[PDB]
Amino acid sequence: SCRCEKDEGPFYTHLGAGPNVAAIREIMEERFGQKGKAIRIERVIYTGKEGKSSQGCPIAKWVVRRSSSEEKLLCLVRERAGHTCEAAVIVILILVWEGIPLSLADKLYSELTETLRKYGTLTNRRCALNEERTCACQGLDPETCGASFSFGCSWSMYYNGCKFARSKIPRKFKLLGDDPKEEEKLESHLQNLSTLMAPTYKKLAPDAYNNQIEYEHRAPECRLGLKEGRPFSGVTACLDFCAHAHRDLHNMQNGSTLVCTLTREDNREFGGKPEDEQLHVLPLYKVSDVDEFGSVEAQEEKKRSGAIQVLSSFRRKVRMLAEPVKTCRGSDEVWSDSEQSFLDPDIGGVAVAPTHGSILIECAKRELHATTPLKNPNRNHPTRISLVFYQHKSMNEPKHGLALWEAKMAEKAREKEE
DNA sequence: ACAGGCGCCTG
DNA sequence: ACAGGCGCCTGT
Ligand SMILES: O=C(O)CNC(=O)C(=O)O
Ligand SMILES: [Mn+2]
Ligand SMILES: [Zn+2]
Ligand SMILES: [Zn+2]
Ligand SMILES: [Zn+2]
Repeated sequence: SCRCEKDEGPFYTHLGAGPNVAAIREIMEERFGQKGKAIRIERVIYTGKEGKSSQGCPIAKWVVRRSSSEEKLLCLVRERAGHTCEAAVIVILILVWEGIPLSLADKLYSELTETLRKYGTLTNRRCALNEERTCACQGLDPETCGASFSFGCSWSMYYNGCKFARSKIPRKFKLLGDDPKEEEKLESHLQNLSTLMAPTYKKLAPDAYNNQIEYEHRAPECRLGLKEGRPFSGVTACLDFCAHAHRDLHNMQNGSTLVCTLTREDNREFGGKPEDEQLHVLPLYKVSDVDEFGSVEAQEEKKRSGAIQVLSSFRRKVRMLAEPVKTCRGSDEVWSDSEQSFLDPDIGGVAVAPTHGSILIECAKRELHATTPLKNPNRNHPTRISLVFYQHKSMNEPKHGLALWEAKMAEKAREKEE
């Protein structure tokens, strides 16, 4: 749509686009309803060189941290190299520091932990391990190791639609065994949160939100939420889960992912130093040498203030499995280094530090992203809980696509009698 | 090409 | 507890 594209980064506008960074501020000021220092914009440069440890596990090289209590909205923008059009600068990440009420976040942290640690059924995903399938970033204790728990509806290759095509009364929030009371409590928590987060999605990313509500009245059984405007279809809970570098390839194109962060009780004040902390990382990006307004000194001031933490290399002892985890059916200590990624200035690794009750928005299908491993993961008392709300592709059929499935296999009855 | 996935169903 | 069915698409 311009006469100015390959490895400039993925191109999309449904989070926000404009001719320059100043135009982005006008948009974000109009969306959020405030002006000035409440909105913070950081320029990030796409390099395409993935930051990773010597074992291939997520690392951060720069940490964007909330500057002050006056900073309410954080926006990461990408200036597409060599573009002078009206989409030369696009938005790739939005972070509402004060996303949900803190009493709700305090309450959700303990309830989801206690429910999921006891009755939760673990969902094994590809990003749970590094590429050699031998890391131990989640921890090796099966009772305490970090884990992913997915709920709602999901896309299925066997139906090219919702996985509940053959499910009479599907259990969107299934827990171990058959405990309807406990599943109802978990359902109410995540349904209330989907309901609360929906208007925030619409306010700050209206174009992407509008794309996810297009077929709301055609396939309501594949949507979450209890009020009009239901952009989410599935939700995943991540308890001390180290998501290795990945894209969420099942998500619907031109959509986005909303992540609500809940943190351990030792990491709930602004001016505090927690014992451990999980970060959300964009491995293909470096930070700019300049701030939103084009000042080098403002960027250098943020680095010395801590608003942009410039990390250095590390060498830590980690565990590596003696046998890779099998696709579909002991250990030894090893040094994991990071010096190689820090010696190359163009190797990426821009992270944000999500706070208790914050809400993060990003197009997780297009942008490579990851979460750092915890020093001592423990899903019974996790450092970080992330609730990831998304809508998968081909989720626009009523009743989980039941009518299309039995119509497809009714065609087999016609082919059978031949 | 092609390995491998935020699966659930009947029997 | 199990076996076997239903098969799409993306990064590379
Ligand atoms: O937890 C986060 O911040 C990001 N989570 C994911 O990307 C995921 O679970 O797929
Ligand atoms: Mn993800
Ligand atoms: Zn790992
Ligand atoms: Zn252009
Ligand atoms: Zn469904």
